[PDB]
Amino acid sequence: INNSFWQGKRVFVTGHTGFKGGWLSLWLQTMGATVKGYSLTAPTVPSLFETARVADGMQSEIGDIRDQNKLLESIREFQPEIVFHMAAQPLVRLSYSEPVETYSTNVMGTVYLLEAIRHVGGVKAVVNITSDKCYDNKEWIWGYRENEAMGGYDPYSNSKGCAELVTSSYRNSFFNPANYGQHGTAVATVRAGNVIGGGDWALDRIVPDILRAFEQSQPVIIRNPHAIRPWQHVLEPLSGYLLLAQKLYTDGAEYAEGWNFGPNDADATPVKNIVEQMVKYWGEGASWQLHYLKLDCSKAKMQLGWHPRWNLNTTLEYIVGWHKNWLSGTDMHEYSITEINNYMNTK
Amino acid sequence: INNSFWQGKRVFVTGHTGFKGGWLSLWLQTMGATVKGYSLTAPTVPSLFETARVADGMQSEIGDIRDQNKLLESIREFQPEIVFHMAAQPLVRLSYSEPVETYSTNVMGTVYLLEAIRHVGGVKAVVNITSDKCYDNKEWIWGYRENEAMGGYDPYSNSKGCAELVTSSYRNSFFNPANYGQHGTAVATVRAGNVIGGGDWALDRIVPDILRAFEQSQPVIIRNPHAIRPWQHVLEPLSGYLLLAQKLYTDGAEYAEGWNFGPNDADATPVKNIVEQMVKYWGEGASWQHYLKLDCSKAKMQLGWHPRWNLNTTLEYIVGWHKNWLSGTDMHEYSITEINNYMNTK
Amino acid sequence: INNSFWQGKRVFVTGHTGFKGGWLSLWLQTMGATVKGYSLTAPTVPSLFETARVADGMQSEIGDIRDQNKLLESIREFQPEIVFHMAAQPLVRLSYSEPVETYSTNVMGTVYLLEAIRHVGGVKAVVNITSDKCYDNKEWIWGYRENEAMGGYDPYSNSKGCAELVTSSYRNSFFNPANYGQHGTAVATVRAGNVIGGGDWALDRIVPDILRAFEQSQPVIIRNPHAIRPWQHVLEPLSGYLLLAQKLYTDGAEYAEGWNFGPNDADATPVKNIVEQMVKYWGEGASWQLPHEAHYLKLDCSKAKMQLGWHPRWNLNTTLEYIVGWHKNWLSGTDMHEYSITEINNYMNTK
Amino acid sequence: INNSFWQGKRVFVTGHTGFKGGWLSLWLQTMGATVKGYSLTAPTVPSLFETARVADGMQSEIGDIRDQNKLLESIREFQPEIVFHMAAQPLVRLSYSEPVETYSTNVMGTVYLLEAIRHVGGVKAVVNITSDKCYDNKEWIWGYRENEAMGGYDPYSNSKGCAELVTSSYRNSFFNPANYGQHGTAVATVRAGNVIGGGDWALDRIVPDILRAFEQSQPVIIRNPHAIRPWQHVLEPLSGYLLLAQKLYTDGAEYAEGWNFGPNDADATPVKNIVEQMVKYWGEGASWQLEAHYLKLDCSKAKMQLGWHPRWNLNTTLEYIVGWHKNWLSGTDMHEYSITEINNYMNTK
Ligand SMILES: NC(=O)c1ccc[n+]([C@@H]2O[C@H](COP(=O)([O-])OP(=O)(O)OC[C@H]3O[C@@H](n4cnc5c(N)ncnc54)[C@H](O)[C@@H]3O)[C@@H](O)[C@H]2O)c1
Ligand SMILES: NC(=O)c1ccc[n+]([C@@H]2O[C@H](COP(=O)([O-])OP(=O)(O)OC[C@H]3O[C@@H](n4cnc5c(N)ncnc54)[C@H](O)[C@@H]3O)[C@@H](O)[C@H]2O)c1
Ligand SMILES: NC(=O)c1ccc[n+]([C@@H]2O[C@H](COP(=O)([O-])OP(=O)(O)OC[C@H]3O[C@@H](n4cnc5c(N)ncnc54)[C@H](O)[C@@H]3O)[C@@H](O)[C@H]2O)c1
Ligand SMILES: NC(=O)c1ccc[n+]([C@@H]2O[C@H](COP(=O)([O-])OP(=O)(O)OC[C@H]3O[C@@H](n4cnc5c(N)ncnc54)[C@H](O)[C@@H]3O)[C@@H](O)[C@H]2O)c1
Repeated sequence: INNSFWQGKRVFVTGHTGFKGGWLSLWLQTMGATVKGYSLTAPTVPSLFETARVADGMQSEIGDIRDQNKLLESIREFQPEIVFHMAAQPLVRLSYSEPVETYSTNVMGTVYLLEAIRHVGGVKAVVNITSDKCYDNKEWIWGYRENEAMGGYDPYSNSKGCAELVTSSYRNSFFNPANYGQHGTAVATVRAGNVIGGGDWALDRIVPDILRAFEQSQPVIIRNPHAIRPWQHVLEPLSGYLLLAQKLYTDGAEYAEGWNFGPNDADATPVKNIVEQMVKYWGEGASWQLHYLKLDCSKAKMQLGWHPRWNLNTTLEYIVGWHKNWLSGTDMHEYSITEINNYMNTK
Repeated sequence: INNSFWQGKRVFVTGHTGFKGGWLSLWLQTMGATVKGYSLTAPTVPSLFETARVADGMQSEIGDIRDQNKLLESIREFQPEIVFHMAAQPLVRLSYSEPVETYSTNVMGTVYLLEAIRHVGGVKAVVNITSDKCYDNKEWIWGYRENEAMGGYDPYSNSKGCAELVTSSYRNSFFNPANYGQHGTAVATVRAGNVIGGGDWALDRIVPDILRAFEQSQPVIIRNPHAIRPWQHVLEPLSGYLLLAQKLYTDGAEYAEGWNFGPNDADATPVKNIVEQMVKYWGEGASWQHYLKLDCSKAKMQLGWHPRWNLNTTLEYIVGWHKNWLSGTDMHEYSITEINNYMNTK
Repeated sequence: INNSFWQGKRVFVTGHTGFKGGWLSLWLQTMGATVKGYSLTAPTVPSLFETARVADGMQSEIGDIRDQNKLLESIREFQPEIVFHMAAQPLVRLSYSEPVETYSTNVMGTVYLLEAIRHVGGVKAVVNITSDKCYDNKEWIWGYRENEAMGGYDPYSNSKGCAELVTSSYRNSFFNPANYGQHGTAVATVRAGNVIGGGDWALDRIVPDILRAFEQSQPVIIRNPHAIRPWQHVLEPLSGYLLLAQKLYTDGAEYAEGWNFGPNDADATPVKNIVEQMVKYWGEGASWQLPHEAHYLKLDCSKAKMQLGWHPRWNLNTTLEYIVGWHKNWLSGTDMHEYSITEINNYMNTK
Repeated sequence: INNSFWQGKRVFVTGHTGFKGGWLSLWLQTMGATVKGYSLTAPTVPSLFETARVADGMQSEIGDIRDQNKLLESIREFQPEIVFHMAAQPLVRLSYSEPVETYSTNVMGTVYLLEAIRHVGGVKAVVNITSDKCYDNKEWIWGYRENEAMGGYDPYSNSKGCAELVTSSYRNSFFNPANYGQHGTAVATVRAGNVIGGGDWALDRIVPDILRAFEQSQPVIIRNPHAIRPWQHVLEPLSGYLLLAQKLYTDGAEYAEGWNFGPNDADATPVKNIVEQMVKYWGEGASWQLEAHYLKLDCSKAKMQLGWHPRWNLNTTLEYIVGWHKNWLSGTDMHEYSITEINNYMNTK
């Protein structure tokens, strides 16, 4: 991550009012980038957006990505050189009760974003965040490789598989490598999941639910204790997104493809483990009661020189620290900035 | 194809004002089905819709499939037991010019249709027409199998790949074969391409262009003489769609998957040959100056489906249909007889 | 198939005393090629080898392909420009009772043949006959494509999958396309199955057994009347082998890969129908008396069609008519050497 | 790995005179197994076989696995319950000049072994060592999964792909999990590569050559400083082989398939760093002079179904390599030293 590269860059971020978007926006701000965000009002209360004062250091616009023209104008007005598309209906459970809204937001929203970029021009790098769930689920023990089939069982997962197809076609049709000397836009998709960190209040997700139980000194009710997942601190995939954006900007079409970001497998553990480790780090008032989808990230490692930095223990520790600070009244804007620095200064 | 099965069935057809939709609607009408169509105004002039008087024997509604509520009510008002979704922005060329409209129409339109079916209830069989182009193109000599990856280069092809994904998720989430005893809806997708026949006036389409030249007693100049495409008369895939619909209705979820329909590879012919045959079929006033394919073993083995007309026969009927159109023949009755001739084959 | 091309070509054929090998040898002879065969004594009595006088118009050597040096010498002595490797333990049933012999014959036999070719030099085209059974069986309704995985359940099928691997490695290591300008050898494998025709006296094979029944005016007993197999007249895949050989010779490494040869699936006919058609072609003295399979092994032959311009010539009915004809002429005492030559001519002249 | 399980077990090991075979034989001996080996004379001088006195505590037979009858009689005489097939022509380079012998040894040798087992009867577990190179090489960045295509460019790699096919057919035809209740034989294949450790004197091998230079106090000349290979101490895959053998014996056909064993990719290190660490570990007298992918395996199956996992990172492994070699040079009893190394491994985590 080259701080000097980000200084002064005009970066447009959809979904800046969310969990991942907030951390990314804060990170970009600390590196001196000129950032503009486009999202609906923060999805939860509390929210990282408000607690870490994400809006104060950037141009923040509230809008629906399904509003094709409003989005077009937002990008035209800003003239970004780099775009991170993170806005989406991210909940599986909810996708079952609101499938239409999930497809319109995740598929058409992506179409409208790419169309805006196509017409506005000048965008050098586009990083479209889809999901680790975009892959046709084979229900096997192996991590998915980027060249495998897109799909998805539930509307959310499937809409992300569709978003991947959309990005592929837009790239081939309007941002083709052979014509890169003309349009100059390098478009890529990034696939990652099981993101955890301080500031995520999407309760239905395990970690946020755990932290809420702990704060109330009430036992957290674990659904599937034996469920194994590849947990990773939110800054891990984000570091990959930033690294990729840099390569897309400076090197070009060579990196305009799909990319997996995830933790080392030897790190993955069952939810039972996560909770137990967290209980220890938290201390008093912490208790509980009662194959797997993963990605092969050899491509990011071999072609981007990417690698995670924090093991699960370090990650869970930072989580407890962040949440306890928030509860204690600490300035979470500065605290979050320091967390980014700690990550950045970890080698 | 049980002529008796279709009698009285309430069939809803999106895209009934188009080429394939018109032939399907006419076919359903001749078999005694109660048909309702939902489409935008016929895409061309002339059109099979008007020339073959498709609307006469059915309920015809003009509406946009992107209008979620209008579609919902149209289906609720009709209470169909069988649905054929054929409405879509079908042009590759146009998709490069209007990518957004292509995705909204082909992807969201399919989403709105399935959502309507989900809420209205009572639908027993759903046949969603996607495209032979829904497959991620490996650009090889082999015909694609139904279990291979979805994708698509251009917005049109890609939107069809997306439509396949959408249908798969809706089926798994809301019309799961495991819960068939509850919802009773068998949902499938059908993949076919290179459809030709009398009554198609889409521009830039090879066959229609050849006829456009003939009717103008002007020589047609071909640009790709060696190009091979698995051409098939429009009634060939439609017969497969009807056969599948019957199976979905009577047998159920066992057939709720994706299905390829296409001609036998041995029937594969280059355009130069196609032009020659057509010139010979037309007569005076006619002159001139790997490839994507599908493996249809599944339709054959599980549906007992199989093509009926070789390319020659198809080209002959194409010329017959068109020359008759120019001659002032009643194309509604002529088209009905064509369907009967097809049904009689074998 | 260019008859002119074969005139004077030195062709070495292993398995010339067998069913497919005999028809191929006879075909090569009629086109003026100088042929030498290397096989064990004909596998059955009667045999096409003896009934059609296969040896009379060629050099016929009896030897085991598992005898590395004897095979090397037989080849070095002959200096062939074209080689067709058809010798193998071809029975699945037997492979269960003699797995070791199956592997030694099909795998090491192929290794010894390729090694001999490597050292003798001068060979321009090598066509190694493996089997339609070389593919890892996915138990599905689709025809296999040449780029799919090799394997095999039983020792025979598996040994053929191994023969494919062996040929691939020998080509990559010693007959690499990148070095064609030096060695000049174009090596390929051909995959085909369900071959039928006059002159096959293998045991427990439906067509031959049907003829044996007709032969003794005994009703032919049928077990699974619904059984389907992509049957093809022996000359169909052989025409493909010859076409490929010519291309390997004249064009080179461009064709040094694996190739599928089979009939059109539209030709797929169950056994009951087959028996019925043969009963009709046979006439007086023919009759017949009585688990289902969801799928049957088949091949996708788009590659041969597109890249070689290959195409089958006879539907099953036509083929069955020729089968019955060949048999009764044999039974009547007809000169089967000349009869078989005419059959080859009829095939070449078809269309 | 259950020491009590191995006590008294009759284990037959082909290739016991080699590098991997010697360590495995020593390991089996320390756990109380009754071991018999069948190999050609040790391939090198020096050899682990002689230096670590591998033959002392076992029945050692010298024979060619291409001698179908001799191998048959060797197995019949011993009546093993567990068999580890490690004998093979393991060199890629040699396979180019001797392809026939490579195929005869690796393919027919495997056929003869399985045929012997088929007829002798009583064998409960068979672990056939093939190679990480049995996979059709796509030349990509991803680790191969057990369900992917067999193949191989060179005769050695290809012969291992063939050995996999042979084992699959023999299992399906004669040791089918469907009638395990009859034959009682659970047959599996194990795929692993880039094995390093004390006692390997194979020629033209990076680690052994580094030690050859160090032992002569001469700089080692490095020609491929950036080359990366999933190096692993010899005891790592062997622990997997032993664990699998136990499961095949006790649980049965459920484990009669192919299995990958390798190090974690996060452990991937280029030869330059390897030479550096080794120079540091050796000390006085050690010195050196100066593609976008590499063949690797996905070992999720071994992890998930066998509960297997690597125990030593590369650094720990290199330290033990240097230690083993320096002790050998110092006149240390390498039989006891090697036994202790096995114990150290068993004690890890
Ligand atoms: N957190 C994870 O574990 C995980 C796993 C896979 C994928 N993702 C993806 O990462 C992105 C960020 O997810 P997150 O965890 O921060 O979720 P989040 O809910 O905290 O953030 C989602 C953002 O999307 C915006 N948004 C949603 N619908 C919108 C619409 N119609 N118009 C405009 N903005 C809209 C929201 O306002 C919000 O800022 C999403 O694309 C999500 O699918 C997250
Ligand atoms: N004809 C072919 O060769 C071929 C090949 C592949 C796929 N298809 C598919 O078959 C179907 C029929 O194609 P066709 O050749 O008859 O084309 P067509 O253009 O003649 O018919 C298209 C129909 O779609 C309807 N439609 C389009 N957009 C609509 C919208 N927004 N709202 C409502 N109705 C709308 C039109 O009114 C028309 O009736 C399409 O789904 C097409 O993608 C056809
Ligand atoms: N006929 C089919 O339907 C079919 C299907 C797949 C593959 N094949 C393959 O085609 C080839 C020809 O089969 P076929 O039907 O003519 O069978 P066949 O039994 O009539 O001919 C086999 C030939 O192999 C020779 N042979 C066998 N073992 C030998 C050995 N050790 N040394 C030397 N020669 C030996 C025999 O002498 C004989 O000439 C074989 O490779 C067979 O596996 C045939
Ligand atoms: N060491 C590695 O990195 C690696 C990588 C892949 C595969 N392997 C496989 O692991 C096994 C052990 O290899 P290794 O490193 O110990 O090699 P090695 O050369 O040290 O041992 C090979 C053993 O094979 C025996 N052998 C060879 N040919 C024989 C024959 N014809 N008859 C009887 N015995 C014969 C030798 O006598 C020796 O004991 C082999 O199967 C090899 O292919 C090793």
